[PDB]
Amino acid sequence: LIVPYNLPLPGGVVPRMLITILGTVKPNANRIALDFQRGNDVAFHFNPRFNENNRRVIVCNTKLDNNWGREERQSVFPFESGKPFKIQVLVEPDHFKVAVNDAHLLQYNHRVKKLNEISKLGISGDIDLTSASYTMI
Ligand SMILES: OC[C@H]1O[C@@H](S[C@@H]2O[C@H](CO)[C@H](O)[C@H](n3cc(-c4ccc(F)cc4)nn3)[C@H]2O)[C@H](O)[C@@H](n2cc(-c3ccc(F)cc3)nn2)[C@H]1O
Ligand SMILES: [Cl-]
Repeated sequence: LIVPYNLPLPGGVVPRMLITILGTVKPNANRIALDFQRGNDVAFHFNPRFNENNRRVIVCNTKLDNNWGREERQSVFPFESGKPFKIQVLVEPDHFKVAVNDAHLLQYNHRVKKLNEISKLGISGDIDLTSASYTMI
C-alpha cells in the first residue's frame, strides 16, 4: 500500500473493533505515526520516535482545534529498524489498547468522547505498509 495511507472507519469506532496494521520498518527509520481523526482533530496520535535525543520513545497525544495536549510517553519500544511488525489497536469502552507483535504495549484513555465521529485512520512515516484492516471481535 502507498504511505501515507487513509483507512476510513465507517460510522466511527466502537468497542470490540480491532484494527490490525502489518508492515516493515524502513532501515534508518526516524518516525511512524497512526492518527485516529475526528474531522481536523486527532483523537489519538501514536508516534514512535527512533531518535529523540538518542533515545527511542513512543509519544501519544490528542490534537484539538490545532493544539496538542499533554503527552503520554512510553519508553518500552518494540519496533526495530528493518524488521516486520504487527500493530493491533483494540477499542475498549474507556481506552484504546495497543499491542505490538502480540505483546501488550500501552492503553490510552479516551479524551475525545464522541467515538462514532472518529471515522478515519491515517498511517504515515518510515514504513513499508503491507496491510491495514479492521474486524469486530
Ligand atoms: O505531542 C505530539 C506532537 O509532538 C510534536 S513535537 C513536540 O514539540 C513540543 C514543542 O512544541 C515539545 O517540544 C514536545 N516535547 C515534550 C517533551 C517532554 C520531555 C520530557 C518529559 F518528561 C515529557 C515530555 N519533549 N518535547 C515535543 O514532543 C510533533 O511535531 C507532532 N507531530 C509529529 C508528526 C508526525 C508527522 C509524520 C510522521 F510520519 C510522524 C509524526 N506530526 N506532528 C506530535 O508528535
Ligand atoms: Cl468529544
